Amino acid sequence: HSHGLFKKLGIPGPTPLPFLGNILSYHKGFAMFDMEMHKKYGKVWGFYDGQQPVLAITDPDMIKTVLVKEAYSVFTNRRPFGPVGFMKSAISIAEDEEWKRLRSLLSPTFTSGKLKEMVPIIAQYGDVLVRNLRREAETGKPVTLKDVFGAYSMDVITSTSFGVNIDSLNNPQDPFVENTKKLLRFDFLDPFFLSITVFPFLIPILEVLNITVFPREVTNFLRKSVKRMKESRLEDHRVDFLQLMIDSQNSKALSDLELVAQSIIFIFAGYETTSSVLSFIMYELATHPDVQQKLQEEIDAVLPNKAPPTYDTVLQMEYLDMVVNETLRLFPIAMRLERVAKKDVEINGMFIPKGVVVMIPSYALHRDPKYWTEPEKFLPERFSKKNKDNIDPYIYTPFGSGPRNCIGMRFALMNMKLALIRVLQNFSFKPSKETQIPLKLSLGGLLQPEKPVVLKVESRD
Amino acid sequence: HSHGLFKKLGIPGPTPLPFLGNILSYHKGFAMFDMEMHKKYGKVWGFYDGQQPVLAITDPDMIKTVLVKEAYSVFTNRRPFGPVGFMKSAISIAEDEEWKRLRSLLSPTFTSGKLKEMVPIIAQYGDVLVRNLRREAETGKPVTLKDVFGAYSMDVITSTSFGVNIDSLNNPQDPFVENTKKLLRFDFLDPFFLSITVFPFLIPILEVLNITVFPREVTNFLRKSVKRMKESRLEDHRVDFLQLMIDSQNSKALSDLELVAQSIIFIFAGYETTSSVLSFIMYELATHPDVQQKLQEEIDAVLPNKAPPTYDTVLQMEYLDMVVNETLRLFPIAMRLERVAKKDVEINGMFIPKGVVVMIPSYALHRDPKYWTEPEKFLPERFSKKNKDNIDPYIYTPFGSGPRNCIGMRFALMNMKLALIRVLQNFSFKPSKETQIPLKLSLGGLLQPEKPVVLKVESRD
Ligand code: HEM
Ligand code: HEM
Ligand SMILES: CC(C)C[C@H]1C(=O)N2CCC[C@H]2[C@]2(O)O[C@](NC(=O)[C@@H]3C=C4c5cccc6[nH]c(Br)c(c56)C[C@H]4N(C)C3)(C(C)C)C(=O)N12
Ligand SMILES: CC(C)C[C@H]1C(=O)N2CCC[C@H]2[C@]2(O)O[C@](NC(=O)[C@@H]3C=C4c5cccc6[nH]c(Br)c(c56)C[C@H]4N(C)C3)(C(C)C)C(=O)N12
Repeated sequence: HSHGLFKKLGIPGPTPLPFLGNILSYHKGFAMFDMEMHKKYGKVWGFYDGQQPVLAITDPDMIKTVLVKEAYSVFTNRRPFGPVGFMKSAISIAEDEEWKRLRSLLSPTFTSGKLKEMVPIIAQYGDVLVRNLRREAETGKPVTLKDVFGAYSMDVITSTSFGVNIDSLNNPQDPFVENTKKLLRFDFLDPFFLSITVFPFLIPILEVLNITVFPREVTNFLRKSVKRMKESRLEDHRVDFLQLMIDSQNSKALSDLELVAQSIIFIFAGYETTSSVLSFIMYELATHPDVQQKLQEEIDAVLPNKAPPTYDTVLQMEYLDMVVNETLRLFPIAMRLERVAKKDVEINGMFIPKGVVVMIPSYALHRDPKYWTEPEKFLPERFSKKNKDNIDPYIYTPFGSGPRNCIGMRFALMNMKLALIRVLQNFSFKPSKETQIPLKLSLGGLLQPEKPVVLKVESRD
Repeated sequence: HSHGLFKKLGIPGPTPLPFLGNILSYHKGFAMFDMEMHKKYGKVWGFYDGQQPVLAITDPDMIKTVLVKEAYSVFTNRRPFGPVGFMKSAISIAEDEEWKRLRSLLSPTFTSGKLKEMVPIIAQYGDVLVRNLRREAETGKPVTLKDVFGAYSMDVITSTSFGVNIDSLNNPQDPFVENTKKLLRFDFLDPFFLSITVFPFLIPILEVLNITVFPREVTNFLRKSVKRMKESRLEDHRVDFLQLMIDSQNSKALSDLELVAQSIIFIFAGYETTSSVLSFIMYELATHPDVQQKLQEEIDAVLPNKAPPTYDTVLQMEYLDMVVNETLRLFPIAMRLERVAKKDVEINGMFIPKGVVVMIPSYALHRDPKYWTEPEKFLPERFSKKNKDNIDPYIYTPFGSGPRNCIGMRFALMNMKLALIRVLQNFSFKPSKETQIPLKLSLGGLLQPEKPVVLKVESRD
């Protein structure tokens, strides 16, 4: 009955099927689906994830109304996502007043003073990463980036969050390593999540039985592990997220269960994200020696003879920033952004009923010919001081936008840049024979390459 | 995963869809679906009602193996049908040893001695039907057959079962009339039954909450009504099903709840069936004056000057029997017959795994060009002594076949014939302007005409 909504409002889209709505259209993944629909329906289309109506918008003004203008009043929350348990209190899952409160309590965590203080910790692991990478370089076997960057992502996360200093790559069997690395982003296209989309009525049944998409084993270890590194350990001032969160309950307020839910979500949100992007960047660099050479030239020029990177020097590297940005354009890992209309609204011309998920298809927008010349091409120059004025911040949205944008944006940029600097100071990266060209994306619900990125690593003396 | 079954066995059929299986193919009803599939897959095809695999067979030998040969050992039961409650003990729904026991206890009910004893009761209402029909005839407004035959069906059922003598047509507000006539055959194509097919896992949930497809209001009235006409009434020897059922517990055995479940199922099975067929017969007769004239000539010849029909005279009317049979050929109301394989089996060449519903598509078989010359044509002669040897009893199956065939077959034939005799002794039937020609069947899950049959009635003096 909800399947006549877009018909009633006179909005075009793919004709839904009883029960399934439009989900069979996901056979080629989210990105493709969004590309095809944009191409054939233009600026706005409507579709159904089961019985849930989703309105895709592509108009920059419209997008700002949703993400910025009407955030607090109408578009405050993401779609509710499944059986969730105690993780319901995680910032990214929280709603309305719960969210606003957690956002407030957690903002001061990601400030530049706190961030500049985090530099010497996250640098210590630029060194470890080099060390590991060279061990593969002088033995000379084509490297798997996700493995080495994955290892790197975790090391910085553990240490910056809790202070659990561990070489995850060489310690694969470490109890903290086994738990955390299980925490991977959800494929909303897998069988179980498709079942939840078609039968959302089953969610409360799952919630009552303490079933939750976050593996109970993982969340338990940490649940009572954080308990040790507060009461058994830190009960006596260190530089990490946990402290910044401990002292914050020490004046609002923050319960014990909430605090762990945030610690978990910083990993789940932070871990695969940082390493997928760092892996995509290297791919482009390896397939574009000119851009790599030039980046290495900017790095040696700024930090001569392998000087260590600092907060101020990172911000000073223009081409570095251009390369990170162009990569995010091609591979914005979120693919889509989403808000639910709490109430009925009329955004710039069109009426949107309560409960409709309004979706911004970031990937299709990033690769749109009507905003981007040769948008399949990797062209850092797009982002140079001269060109980067012709870039709409609501067409280009790798970190979302508005009050509910990526909270860890600054931290993530900084982290990746530091990783990239140390690595490029010591090594060059070249295509192996197993390297797939062009790169192919997983037809799954995740923006990742269909085969893992394998690259040849060579020292620079 | 069950959707690769027919692929694995190398059996052809329509490719199923995730979850839905093949149910969208029912958009034109059961009969059409079965016709199309036969035409395009030949002798055997496989399809999925949701996740339930159904094997259609059309080979007469094969059909006899299922319906007759392997009934007791392998093909004992129909598919389980939904939330059912106390009606689980109704003969037509019962399984294995429960069924075999009820079949036994109820066989002696439908014998010809009992049946010949039922004649004077069921005749009393041939008279009532004439009386009502004439009231419409001399006022001269085109009659709706279902209404008058419906009324007739019930009158004979109530009286033959319980002894509740009521002119249902002129007593539409009678408390026994309002209850019973709500009891109509299930449309397995309506929304609720489609939901149960796609989510059969919900059935036990429904059963626990005492939800049941037989309306609780209806089943309750009778439940405690039968209680009155046993203890308050018959506790003191009459000719009816109830008695035949009362004395049978008076020697195996029969519980109180069972007895009512059978009383209900004789109505639900008997009521719409008798009147749908009686309505289809009149349609053919009205659209074929030659056949009507001839039938009336056989009736006057056997029962001169309006003599009342008897058991022996009914059996004596060949053309009558030919007309009833030809109509059932065109409109076998069951459309399909079904058995579930209790275990794995290998019927004459092909292997059939446990749980597969094996289905005989009676309607398509009745209208098959390879067994029937001009099978769309209404040609009683098909069934004359000379031709009726060329008729396979497993191609032609209006009352099913084997140990689980229609238990009320003899009673139903007799009842319809008596109705037809009295009616044709007094009246002729002619097409109105609202009469649709040719007749169109409901695209629903029931074999009924898309518009109700309206015919002009005229006295014969
Ligand atoms: C390349 C790396 C990263 C990318 C591309 C990324 C991207 C995004 C995007 C697109 C959103 C959606 C915001 C919206 O709805 O508009 C988001 C939200 C979020 N990100 Fe990130 N992110 C990254 C790294 C991180 C890290 C390292 C953290 C934690 C330290 C983090 C924590 C979050 C949180 C908590 C939210 C939800 C904020 C809220 O709803 O209140 N992210 N991110
Ligand atoms: C024109 C009228 C009727 C037709 C065409 C008809 C047809 C059928 C058919 C095709 C079956 C399926 C048997 C099988 O699976 O092979 C059946 C079963 C049955 N019929 Fe009828 N029927 C009619 C009237 C009646 C009446 C009047 C009664 C009750 C007095 C009745 C009671 C039953 C019962 C109880 C079964 C199930 C037997 C069992 O499973 O043990 N039917 N009928
Ligand atoms: C999933 C939550 C718990 C994690 C949170 C987070 O903390 N992240 C930070 C970096 C990445 C980001 C996140 O994973 O990615 C985010 N979003 C998602 O993962 C979106 C959420 C979806 C979803 C949730 C529940 C039921 C569903 N049925 C279907 Br079909 C989908 C779906 C599609 C799916 N879309 C397209 C992606 C944003 C960037 C938009 C998100 O909210 N993330
Ligand atoms: C339904 C039961 C309780 C009544 C019993 C009966 O007592 N009848 C006597 C005369 C008619 C006959 C009956 O109604 O008709 C019978 N059969 C049916 O009504 C069949 C049963 C079906 C069914 C049951 C449960 C779930 C389902 N999902 C789907 Br898709 C279907 C379905 C299709 C449907 N088919 C094709 C018809 C026979 C003649 C075959 C039957 O068993 N009847």
